[PDB]
Parts: sequence; C-alpha cells; structure tokens
Amino acid sequence: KFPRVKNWELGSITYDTLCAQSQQDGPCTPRRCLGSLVLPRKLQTRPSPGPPPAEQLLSQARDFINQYYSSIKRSGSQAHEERLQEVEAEVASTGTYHLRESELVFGAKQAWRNAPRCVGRIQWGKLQVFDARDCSSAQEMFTYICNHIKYATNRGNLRSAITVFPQRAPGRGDFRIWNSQLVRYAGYRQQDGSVRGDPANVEITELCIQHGWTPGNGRFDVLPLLLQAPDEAPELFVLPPELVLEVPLEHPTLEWFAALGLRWYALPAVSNMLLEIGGLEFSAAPFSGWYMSTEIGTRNLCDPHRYNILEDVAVCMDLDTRTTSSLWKDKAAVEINLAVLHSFQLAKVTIVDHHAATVSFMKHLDNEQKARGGCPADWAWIVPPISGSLTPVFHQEMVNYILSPAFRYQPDPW
Amino acid sequence: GPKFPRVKNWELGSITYDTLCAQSQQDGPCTPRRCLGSLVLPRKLQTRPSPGPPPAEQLLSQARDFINQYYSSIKRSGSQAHEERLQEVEAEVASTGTYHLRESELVFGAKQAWRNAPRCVGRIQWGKLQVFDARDCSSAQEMFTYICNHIKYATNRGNLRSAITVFPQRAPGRGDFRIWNSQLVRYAGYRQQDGSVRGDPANVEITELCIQHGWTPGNGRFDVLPLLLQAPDEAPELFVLPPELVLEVPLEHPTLEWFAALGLRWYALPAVSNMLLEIGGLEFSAAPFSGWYMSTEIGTRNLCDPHRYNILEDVAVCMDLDTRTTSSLWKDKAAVEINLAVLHSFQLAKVTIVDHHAATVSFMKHLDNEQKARGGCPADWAWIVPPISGSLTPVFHQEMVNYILSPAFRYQPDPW
Ligand code: HEM
Ligand code: HEM
Ligand SMILES: C[C@H](O)[C@H](O)[C@H]1CNc2nc(N)[nH]c(=O)c2N1
Ligand SMILES: C[C@H](O)[C@H](O)[C@H]1CNc2nc(N)[nH]c(=O)c2N1
Ligand SMILES: [Zn+2]
Repeated sequence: KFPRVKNWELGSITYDTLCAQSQQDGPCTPRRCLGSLVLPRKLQTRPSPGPPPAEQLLSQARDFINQYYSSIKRSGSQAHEERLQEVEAEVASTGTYHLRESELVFGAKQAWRNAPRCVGRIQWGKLQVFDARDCSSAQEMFTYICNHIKYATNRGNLRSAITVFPQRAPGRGDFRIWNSQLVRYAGYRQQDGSVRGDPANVEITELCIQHGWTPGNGRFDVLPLLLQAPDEAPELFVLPPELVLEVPLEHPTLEWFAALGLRWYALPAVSNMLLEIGGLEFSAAPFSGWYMSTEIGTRNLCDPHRYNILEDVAVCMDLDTRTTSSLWKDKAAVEINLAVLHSFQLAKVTIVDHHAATVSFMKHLDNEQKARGGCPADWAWIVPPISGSLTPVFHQEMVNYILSPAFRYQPDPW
Repeated sequence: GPKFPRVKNWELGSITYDTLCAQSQQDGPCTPRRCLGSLVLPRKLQTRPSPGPPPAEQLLSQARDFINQYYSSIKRSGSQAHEERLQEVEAEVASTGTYHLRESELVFGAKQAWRNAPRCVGRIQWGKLQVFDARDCSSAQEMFTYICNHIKYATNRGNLRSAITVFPQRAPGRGDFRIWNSQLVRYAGYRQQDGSVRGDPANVEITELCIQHGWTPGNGRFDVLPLLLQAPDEAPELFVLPPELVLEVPLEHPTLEWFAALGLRWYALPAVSNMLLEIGGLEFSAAPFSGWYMSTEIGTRNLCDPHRYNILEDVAVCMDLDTRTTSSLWKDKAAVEINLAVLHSFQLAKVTIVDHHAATVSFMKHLDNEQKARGGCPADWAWIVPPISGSLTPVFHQEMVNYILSPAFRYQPDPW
C-alpha cells in the first residue's frame, strides 16, 4: 500500500504515505518503468480553447482552497467556508475562478515544494512572489521580467523569485515566454552544421533572428526575449546588459584556464514551464533561484551536445586523450567544476556545489518526512551528473509521484 | 504514433520504440500513481521460498513459454520437434510435478537470463558465456570442487572469461542447494569493540556466520572469507579457498608514489553467488556467475562508499587537499585518482578490467543491436549510469525502459 523507503548508507527506513495524495498519473505501469524518460505526453498540458469540465475544476479548486486554509491553521473557519462558496459561485457562472494574492503566494511555494526534480527544495519556504496577473501586453511582461531579474540578481546575492502572468483562459491565446530561460546564449548554425555558441539554443536563436533580431557571432551572445501576449505575434525585447550579470571563468591554480574565455550567467531562471494551482494554469510564470555548480560546470559546458569543452581543457592540461582508461575526461570535468565554483565565489555570486546541495536535500527529505509523510523525488535528476555515489542522495531510495500545486511541462508556443 | 514507449537519446536526438516490453510477463514495482524505479529491492521479483510444489498450471505456462523461446532461438518454431518437446514437458510435469531441461536449453536460458538482466552494463558480451552444467552435484564437497573449477577457468590467470556454474534446481519439498556467501570472493568484516569495522563492512554478517560455523577468523583488512556451501536438507559446510586460486591485485597509482604504501588491493574475479536463476519456471537457487570488473565497481563503490572501505578522506589527506570544505571537491579529486589506480594496477597485473567509459560505450552498441534483434532492451538507468562522471558517459543521455523478462536472475532470501 505504502512504499518502504531505505537509505543504504545508513540503514534507516521510512514509509511514504504522502504518495497516497497523488491524484495525477505518471508514465509508469506495473509492466514497465519509464522513470528515466524526460518528457511525457499524457502529463503534458493540452490546449485551452474550451472551458475545463466544471466538475473537474471545482474539485481541484476545493482541494487547493482546503490546502490553503490548513496552511494558516484556519481550516473549517468562517473564511474557509465563505471562500469555497465564492469559488463555487464563480466557477458555476463563469466556468472558472480567480485566486487571491495570498493563495497565489501559497500555491507558488507549494509547486516548488512538490517539484520532484528540484534538489534545492530546502529553500522552498523563502520565495519572493511577484503578482503580474495585471499584465495586458508583451511590453508589460518585459517590464515585470526586468524587475524580477533586478531583484533576483541583487548584485550577486541571488534571491529566489517567481513572476506570475495571467492564467490561461478558454478560447484565448496564452501569455508565453518563448525562451526556455530568461538568459540564453545564442546558438548559430555555421559552416558544416557545426554550432557556434550554445547548441541547445539553436532553434530559439533562429526564431529571434526571424523576428528582426540582429545576430552576433560569439560563443556567449545573450539572446533577446520573445514575449507573447494572447493571440499576438511574439515581440522582441533586448535585455539591458547591466541587468544580465555574468561571471568570467578562471581556475584557482591553472593560469591558462582564464584564456579559454569561458563565462556563464549568474541567474538560472526557467521560463517555459507551466504553473498549475487549484486547476488554474499559468502558462508564463518564470522562476529563479541560484545555480548548483554542476549545472554549468558539468552539463552546460561539458555535455557533448552543449559547449562540449572537455577535450580542450584536457589538451590544455596535457592529458592523454588517446584512451578512455587515462580518465582524461573525468579529470578535466573536475577542474571545470572547480573553476566554476572558484570564479563564482570570486565574483561574489551565489552558487552551491553538489556536495553541499545534496546534503541540504537530505535534511529536506527528513523535514518533509515529519511534515508530510514523504517527499516526491526523481532519483535520476537529484543525483549530480558527476561524482554520483560520492553524494548522500545516491544511496537514498526515492518515491516519485505527482502532487499539485505543480510545475509541469507544456508545448512550445510555435 | 506507435503504441509503445517512445525512447529518446538526448545527445543524438534519435528516437526508438520499445516493443519488447510487450513480452514482459511479470509486473514490476511501479504504478501510474508512483514510480519506485530507484528502490534496490522493492517486493517484486523477490523469489521468496515457496516450499510446497508450485501450481502445475502456473509452471506449465512458464515452461511452454520458455520452450517456445528456445525453439524460436534455433528457428524451429512450430516444428514437430517443438511440439513433441512441448508434449514431453507437459507429460513430465503431469506425472512428477516438475520437469527437466535438455543441455542446450540450459545454455540458452543461462545466456538469455544474462541478456535480460536490467542492471548489467556488460551485456554486449551476453553471447559469450561458458556454461558449466553441475546439475549432477550431490554434496557440499562436490559443490566446492565445481566452484574451484569455475574460479580456475574464469580467472584464467588474468585473462578472465565469463562463466556460470548451474547446480541442481529446486525440487518438490526438498532442501535447496545454496551458497551462503553473496560472492565467491568476499573480504571479512570484523566488528570492533568500539563498534567500528575492520575490513569490508558489507560482509560483517557472513563473517560472523562463518565464525559461528567453525572458521578461525583473522584480523586483516583483506582476509578472504571461506565459503558456506549448503546441499539439500543439510547444514552448511565450511570450505577454505586455496590461496593460489584467488587472484588479487595490489593497488598502486601511476604517478602518486605513496598510493602503494596504502596497502590497498582487490580480487580479480567478480562472482555473484546468491542470486536465483529462473528458466521456464524451474529455479536454480545456486548458480554462481562471473564476468570481469568495471573499474568503478572497485574504485568508486567498494573503496569509496561511506559504508564500505570509505578511503576517500585518507586519500585526500595524502593528496593534501582541503577536506574541510565541500567546494574544494576533494572527494571528487580523490575519487578520480583512486579509480585511476584501479585501472592502472589491473592493467599492470595483466588482469582483465574495463573502465566506465569503454563499458558504457559498448552498452550503447549493445542497445543498438538489441533494438534490431528484439525491438528493445530492458535497462535500469540508476544502475547502468556509472557512480562517477555520470553525464560524461553516453548512457546518461539515453532514456531507458525497465521491465522483467524471463529467463532471469532474481534476488532470493538469505538461507539463514
Ligand atoms: C534556491 C536555489 C535553487 C537551486 C540551487 C535549485 C537547483 C535545481 C537543480 C540542480 C535543478 C535541475 C536543473 C537541470 O538539470 O536542468 C532544478 C530543477 C528544478 N527546480 Fe530548483 N533549484 C532552486 C530554486 C528553485 C525555485 C525558486 C523553483 C521554483 C519556484 C525551483 C523549481 C524547480 C523545478 C520545477 C525544477 C525542474 C525544472 C525542469 O524540469 O527543467 N527551483 N533546481
Ligand atoms: C563480462 C563482464 C561483465 C561486466 C563488465 C559486467 C558489469 C556489471 C556491473 C557494473 C554490474 C553492477 C555491479 C554492482 O553495482 O553491484 C553488473 C550487474 C549484473 N550483471 Fe554484469 N557484467 C559482466 C558479466 C556478467 C555475467 C557473465 C553475468 C551473468 C551470466 C552478469 C549478470 C549480471 C546481473 C544479474 C547483474 C545484477 C546483479 C545485482 O543485482 O547485484 N554480468 N554487471
Ligand atoms: C535520459 C535521462 O533521463 C536524462 O539524461 C536526465 C537524467 N538526469 C538529469 N538530471 C538533471 N538534474 N537534469 C537533467 O537534465 C537530467 N537529464
Ligand atoms: C538507492 C539507489 O537505488 C542505489 O544506491 C543504487 C543506485 N545505482 C546503483 N548502480 C549500480 N551499478 N550498483 C548499485 O549498487 C547501485 N545502487
Ligand atoms: Zn517507474
């Protein structure tokens, strides 16, 4: 009924009862596990041209409202009862409803808390929520986004934040941020199909150019934003350079590293995910925290389909790249992650290494075990891309399931 | 489009569909409600002791399926020999309650079980396996002889060869043939007065069991344990492996001259001996198998795990790294050198070994072959991706579908 969860490094055991509260299905079935897959299809977020089944929506709505009032120890209170009646009344007459800022703030934090793929959830209680539901144009979205960036960056002392734009409305286009992150380096298709810059951003780089952007020719050219207001062609907005803080990468001992001319931005702001609270959907709700060094040092800079700088640093380190057994790849990767941590600390910009991060996640697991009886976690995503078993999370079994509020993936707007 | 799991490789952007999972006849631990893919032993395959004979109905179904697999493998499906072999199995189960496998069927099943192992990254070698038939074995002493021959052939003085030795299958209300040790080669785990452990903490229980059975314990950090072999309805008998048969490799580093002074070492042969081999319903409770190590098994897990030898801090102190702060990545640096030491030492000793890069690259090739041969390959991502440099290897970027196929190697409860 309830899964027995074990930590093999300590011998400790727990039972996940929280999973019982999951009302949404994942990709697995008793015949086969699909937990290693990145995207669903069944868990996506289909169009919104028609009103969501009043029965469905109301159910999800009552549940969330119930959650909210429990959180403020006012369950069964007068306000609780009248709030439910309001939601019922609004849905019944308009086929939808709206949240109060306080409830929105609660929903946003809960969505983060329920994010199975986030290793930094111990910070889930400290989140600055910018209500931008009073947005009616792409130009306004841009101002909000510029303020979110200014606040979150805080001159290098990053602070977690999220900005929530208008909810989806039946038969009306969605407010969407086309870029996957608020800060993305351009990826220019050159010569023989090769790519200058960030291969991951080739498509978005092309769309920008198509919408009037004057491309550059560097490896780290900050892309413009394509903000889109309902049923309107997206608009191009250039981010003020002074707002986009970047960190030049150098190595604590390897003098030549700096020569490589590598750099990375300080603000990790996902902007293509959908935020669902009480059945309501927010197609544009950009959120940001601070980077865990492996995201940059290992995935972004070392992935074969990303910057793929592994061989370069290896050759500079004069490593034997003739064979796998020399572990030249493992050696350069460690120096690159070291360089990221070194540089960020030198620039006085918030960042967390994978050891510190996973240790804090273990504490979070414990806090949640006592607080909710479990904690949805995606093992494949929580374990760092390098030095896996060298971290506590590797030796920790985890249960994965869908709780709401939740951050979900949604189709690309184009 | 296709009504099967869509699998993607994010490095290459290639897509495949796994249709082989449709052949899975056994349910795993996940449900649409929650994924338990990260649990080491969810209560699923777990071949718990089912004494009283199995439902002739259930066994027959499993047996017919296996026989079909066999005749298909030889390309004689639907033939007269196929139908006659099917009749024979049914007749045998009808009169005895069980049945027996022909020689070539056992070889086929042994390999299919390896081929079907979701947690094995070395499956590209699945076709090359030496199958020692030991279904005639009638004593714990004879079990020891068989095992010794296995080790000799498998070790082959450094040039390791994969092999499995199959002892008598489980029989109606009779005792099982069991090897108590999890592996043919295990280092003792001595519990100290202060509560710590000298040697390998993973083997504390088996060590205390050998002692309780008359073994005179040593006090080293790497004392090779004796084997506790158990023939049907008999108490386990203790057997000490002839030192000359247990090939070991002293560990040294290619450039850090002091590493050898650590006196670390590991045995060359990885022989899992506590798993149950299941074929067409028949259960071989004792069927030790061995291949060759992937360097991370030794260098990352066995030597650096917190609950194993835990030598990370000692090696870092020796490398004079700042072990007072996580951001120095002293754990990462020490781990890389320790792993290099294992690859270096094994190569020096001319003992077969494969790094996590070469191994994963070959598994990707294996996935390609299997997509073509069977339309899929059951794989456990958490176990396929190496314990270090995960995303530096190709498997990290390959989505995988996990499911249970038989023949199979399953976990089984400890005999004690
Ligand atoms: C406070 C610092 C934070 C750190 C260090 C952190 C770290 C991480 C890491 C390492 C990942 C995986 C990134 C990847 O591999 O692409 C991630 C994913 C995620 N985080 Fe956090 N996180 C933090 C804050 C936040 C905040 C503020 C939110 C939301 C309000 C959040 C929501 C998520 C979600 C939904 C995912 C999955 C995104 C996806 O599927 O692409 N995180 N986080
Ligand atoms: C030729 C060399 C081989 C290599 C490099 C290889 C490598 C591996 C690795 C890395 C593991 C994981 C070990 C762990 O984390 O505990 C493993 C597991 C496994 N391998 Fe292979 N393998 C090979 C040969 C074999 C053979 C010959 C068989 C059987 C006939 C086999 C059956 C399995 C099974 C059942 C598991 C899972 C065992 C468990 O759950 O602990 N392997 N193998
Ligand atoms: C195929 C596999 O699911 C994929 O490569 C996953 C693995 N783990 C991950 N973990 C994190 N944090 N981020 C990722 O993008 C991934 N990618
Ligand atoms: C909890 C988690 O499932 C566990 O630590 C797994 C992860 N991956 C593994 N992978 C391999 N090859 N071997 C193991 O023992 C494990 N342990
Ligand atoms: Zn699953």
